[PDB]
Amino acid sequence: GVVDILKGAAKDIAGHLASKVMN
Repeated sequence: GVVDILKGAAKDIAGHLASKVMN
């Protein structure tokens, strides 16, 4: 599943920004 973390880590950044906006 380590492969999911490498590509997911980046994609997570994009989804993270949305969080800040939601706050």
